[PDB]
Amino acid sequence: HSHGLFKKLGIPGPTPLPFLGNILSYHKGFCMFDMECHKKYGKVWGFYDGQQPVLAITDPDMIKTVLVKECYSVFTNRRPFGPVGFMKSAISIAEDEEWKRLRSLLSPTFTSGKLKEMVPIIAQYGDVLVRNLRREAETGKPVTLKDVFGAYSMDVITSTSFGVNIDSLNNPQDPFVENTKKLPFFLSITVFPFLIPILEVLNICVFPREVTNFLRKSVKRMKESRRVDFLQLMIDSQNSHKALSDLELVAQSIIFIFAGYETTSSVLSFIMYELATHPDVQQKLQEEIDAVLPNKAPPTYDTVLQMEYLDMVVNETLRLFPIAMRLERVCKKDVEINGMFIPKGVVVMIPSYALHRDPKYWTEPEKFLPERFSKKNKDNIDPYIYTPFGSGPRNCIGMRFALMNMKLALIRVLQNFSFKPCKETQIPLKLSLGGLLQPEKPVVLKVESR
Amino acid sequence: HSHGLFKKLGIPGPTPLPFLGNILSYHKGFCMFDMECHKKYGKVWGFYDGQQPVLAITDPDMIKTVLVKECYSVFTNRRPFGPVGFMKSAISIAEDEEWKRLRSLLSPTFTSGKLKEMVPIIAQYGDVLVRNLRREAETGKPVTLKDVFGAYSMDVITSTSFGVNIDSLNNPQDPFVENTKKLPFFLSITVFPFLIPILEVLNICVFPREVTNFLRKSVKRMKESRRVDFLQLMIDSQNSHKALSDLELVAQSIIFIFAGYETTSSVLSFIMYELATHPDVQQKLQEEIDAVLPNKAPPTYDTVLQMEYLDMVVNETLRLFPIAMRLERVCKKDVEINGMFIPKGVVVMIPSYALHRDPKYWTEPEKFLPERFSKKNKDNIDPYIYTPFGSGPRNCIGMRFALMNMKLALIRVLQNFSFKPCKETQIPLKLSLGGLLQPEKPVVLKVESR
Ligand code: HEM
Ligand code: HEM
Ligand SMILES: CC(C)(C)OC(=O)N[C@@H](CS[C@@H](Cc1ccccc1)C(=O)NCCCc1cccnc1)Cc1ccccc1
Ligand SMILES: CC(C)(C)OC(=O)N[C@@H](CS[C@@H](Cc1ccccc1)C(=O)NCCCc1cccnc1)Cc1ccccc1
Repeated sequence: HSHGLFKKLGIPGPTPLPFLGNILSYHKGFCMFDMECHKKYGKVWGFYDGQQPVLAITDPDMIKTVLVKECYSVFTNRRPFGPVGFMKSAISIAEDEEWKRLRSLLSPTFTSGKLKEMVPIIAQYGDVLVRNLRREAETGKPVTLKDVFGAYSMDVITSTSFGVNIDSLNNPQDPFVENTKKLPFFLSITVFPFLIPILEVLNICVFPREVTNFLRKSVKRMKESRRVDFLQLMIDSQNSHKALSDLELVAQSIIFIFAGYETTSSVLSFIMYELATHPDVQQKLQEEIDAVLPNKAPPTYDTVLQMEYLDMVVNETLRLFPIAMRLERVCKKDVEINGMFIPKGVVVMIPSYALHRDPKYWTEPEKFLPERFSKKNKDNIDPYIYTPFGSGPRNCIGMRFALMNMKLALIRVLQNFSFKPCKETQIPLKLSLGGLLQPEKPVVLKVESR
Repeated sequence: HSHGLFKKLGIPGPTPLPFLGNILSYHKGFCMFDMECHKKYGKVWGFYDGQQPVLAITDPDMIKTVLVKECYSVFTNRRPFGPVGFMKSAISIAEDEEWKRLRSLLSPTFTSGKLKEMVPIIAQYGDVLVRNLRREAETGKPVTLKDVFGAYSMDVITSTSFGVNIDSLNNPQDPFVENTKKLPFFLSITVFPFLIPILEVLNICVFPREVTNFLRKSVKRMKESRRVDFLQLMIDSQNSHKALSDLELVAQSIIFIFAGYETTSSVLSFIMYELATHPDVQQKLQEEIDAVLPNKAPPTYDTVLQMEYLDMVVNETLRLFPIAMRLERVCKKDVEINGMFIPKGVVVMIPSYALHRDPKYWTEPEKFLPERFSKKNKDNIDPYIYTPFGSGPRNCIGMRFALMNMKLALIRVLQNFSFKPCKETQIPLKLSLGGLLQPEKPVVLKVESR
């Protein structure tokens, strides 16, 4: 019963168990599962998330066909998941013409011109991050990066998307911060996908109605009271053609809070762990920042893009830690791409974590070597093997904003502080075996003032 | 032979002559021909440009279906014309997926953010226009508007699209101005459409190879030597997906020189004729400009959009003089829209001039009444009866730039000069019976200094 698909197609893979499929192999998580399957089976393999067949591909030509060439026609939507409730209008969750409509209505929001207008706002809380770090640096005590970076990442969101100016580390009782931090169920949905329609008619949603109703009623207070923020850029858009609905506008805001707060703060903790365990990379980066920005000059939009070694450090960290881990597209038609037939309903998956650490494409893939992305070596990197933001029409729409936000934080922090490991700094860093790419133990480092 | 199409469909219209069709009725031009056909036949009618059937529509619901609803699927391209040569890659001439590709690659070029960056450049030559007008104002002599406005409109193009700073009125020998002013055949093509492929294989083009080869070799001098100009915004775009080709990039530049130089200068001459023949409209506009910009303050992007009466004067002039005169779409499939069958190959036409002067939609349509577009009355205007920039996915892509350019010129001119008619001022203004909406005799007015 649906477990003989890859058997008939002649595709290798682990033998699935009834009902469960291959989900028991997730005990070490999927990044360790994708690496093992990439070795035992080769270029392609197939497993089952319960009854859902998943076809993994690693050929760069075939990846380009799925992500770019046959996107609008075949591989348009991602794996369906629920219950979402009213959040079906989210751009990352929307499907077919509904997504292509929202992707068009939100594309001008992420241009370089709008991002350059957001830099003064993002740089404002970079100084707040330094002041909070200095209070932890002048008092000798190891700092938890996920708490000090999460406070910064939240500060950027509340202003760049709603204009609410809060010091999350010093103002927790503000209704916005208290609700945006709210903010076993999912492995059950993986094995019980026939219970998603039950939770939808029961009005259960993966987001608590506490936060959504607050954000829905907080946005209408901001909309009816009213710039440079994502909210105003979406209000001006509603003034495919059919304009952004009121409910759709709030659904996109919540998606921007999830990614911006948790991706930006988690990658910064990964970067600072690599910079602390490699003092040579941190010193060379601090020398480039001081050369471009002397006398601790404030970073601007142009000065950030001028730093090449900073971009090399960010790109190398995203290679070791691609937080998305996997890229997925649902096959909607019986299509044959690159001489391989893919039936309808099969979930095509790209193991980004496994491809980023593949020794056949990277020399010493486990080492932190920023020289891979130097201007002399960046050309020999396949853009479909290294996909930290995906690829194609449905790649990360906030790639430029996320890169600009993290670099503005790293510049202002490395201008004032040098980071060194502690005795309790878990070296080497072990990744969590859950559903999010995060360190097992939180990263703790010693912050010293320059 | 192809002259019995509207006869079979039951569509009224003038009886066509063999070979010629109804082109002999163009002796008074098409705007007088569209008005007469709108009266004798009613809401729809059909005539023949030689052997080419042309179906005219005036119903606002059916116009929306052609221009917006059934654009990408049916009414996508305009009437084919030649010989164009390498200019087939022009966005206004491109067809089907080629146009939709160029429309996407050039859409971010015309955003409000890029236009706001062009205002300091456009406002620079507004002062040049005042200095040249003052030299003609201090010496009492009637000024020809088409020569003083054409000098300004050319000055805006050479800078906003290539960065070349020239005073066209004072520097005619510059290779750019001398070539951009270079810059019976077409009625023959209308009756002889089977000679277009002959001129294409003979390498004859509607543009002289003198200018095109110069512009093609002048752009490559500018490209290989290198901001804020249309050229750089297109160079950054090439750095549908498949990037702007080198030849395609030059073809779009020539199209921008045609529209920007000749539309902007011709509408300004129409506006100043209406302001001179209506001193009350000119005084009220000069009072609004002085109220927003006291002490002859320079106009900015925000201060231009703040002037409502200035927008009312511009919109009313474009009603009396829609320079495009007609909107045309080629019917590519046998489609039935709004209960009317339209065969394949028929040219659907929207008589913008006739609709703008239709007494059934406008009270006293021949009078210059800017109060029609007031904020209290602008709501009762159908956006598919008043189409000075077209409508739908293939409307005027430079609408915002053209409106901002003309208003910046009117503000800086009306800040320093008051315009009064002369004895040789042809009142009332008679339109030319040619192919371009221009006054028969050039508009001459008296310029006095404030
Ligand atoms: C280090 C930071 C980030 C990384 C590495 C990252 C990575 C990714 C990846 C891999 C995808 C899927 C691409 C694909 O399926 O081909 C994605 C999608 C997306 N990302 Fe990000 N992201 C980051 C931060 C952000 C931020 C700050 C935003 C702010 C709005 C954002 C908004 C989105 C959206 C809306 C989508 C879905 C787009 C669509 O489905 O059309 N991401 N991101
Ligand atoms: C008073 C000034 C102008 C007026 C009234 C005007 C009007 C129009 C109209 C009526 C159309 C056809 C719309 C349709 O077929 O539905 C058009 C097309 C177009 N206009 Fe303008 N125009 C003006 C100036 C400009 C300027 C300054 C540019 C600068 C680039 C420009 C670029 C274009 C282009 C590229 C197209 C064709 C777009 C396409 O085919 O996709 N126009 N214009
Ligand atoms: C672990 C498990 C697979 C059981 O579960 C999920 O991880 N489930 C997701 C569902 S679909 C998601 C789209 C998306 C998927 C994968 C990677 C990026 C994006 C979505 O809709 N938004 C995500 C927010 C935007 C973002 C995040 C990270 C990087 N770039 C952008 C995740 C999800 C769903 C709903 C709300 C938040 C997160
Ligand atoms: C009088 C007659 C019909 C025999 O002839 C033409 O009038 N022929 C045109 C051909 S198609 C044109 C697209 C277009 C058509 C009509 C109105 C606007 C645009 C084109 O391609 N570009 C035009 C330049 C952009 C522009 C102009 C005016 C207003 N807004 C934008 C005109 C033409 C062709 C080639 C080069 C220049 C002009």
